[PDB]
Amino acid sequence: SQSNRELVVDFLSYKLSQKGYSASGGGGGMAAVKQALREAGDEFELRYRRAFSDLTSQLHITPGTAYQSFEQVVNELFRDGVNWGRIVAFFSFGGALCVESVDKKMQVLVSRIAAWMATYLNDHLEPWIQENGGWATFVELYG
Ligand SMILES: Cc1c(-c2ccc(N3CCc4cccc(C(=O)Nc5nc6ccccc6s5)c4C3)nc2C(=O)O)cnn1C[C@]12C[C@H]3C[C@H](C[C@H](C3)C1)C2
Repeated sequence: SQSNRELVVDFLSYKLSQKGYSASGGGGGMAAVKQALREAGDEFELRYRRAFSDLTSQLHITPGTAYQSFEQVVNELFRDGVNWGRIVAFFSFGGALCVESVDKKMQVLVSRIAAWMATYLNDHLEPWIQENGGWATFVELYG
């Protein structure tokens, strides 16, 4: 869905701006979802992320990295199944991959990482989200 691609572009633009990097991307039908995801991502990074293994140590993205290597690492998040906190961890992980790409003078990979996140989200997350209340459920549960 296009709305899911808008969530990815919004979250990544927000994370890049937090670190002082230029980005292209808060309105539309997904406005409340974008805001809740942005807040949940900040909350996850501040008090929850440190409790888990750093997934950026298992994935070193270069121009030769295939999407399947990204999927393999992301699959570690959803081992004991899918939940809203693991989805927030997924967005937070992609943001950190984009930040590292810009840090290592590989800004060209930012648009590829956004496409990979949208592919994983639509193929392996569009279905669980649909059957577990949709993004509307994430918004009233978080808010
Ligand atoms: C806190 C959490 C959860 C929750 C979240 C992740 C998770 N796990 C699953 C097993 C696993 C294995 C290996 C690595 C990781 C990982 O995340 N590594 C990462 N590295 C990096 C490096 C850079 C950037 C980002 C990241 S993420 C994880 C994460 N498991 C749970 C779980 O308990 O099932 C559910 N709920 N919540 C709480 C909460 C609280 C508040 C904020 C936010 C959203 C919502 C409202 C739920 C988290």
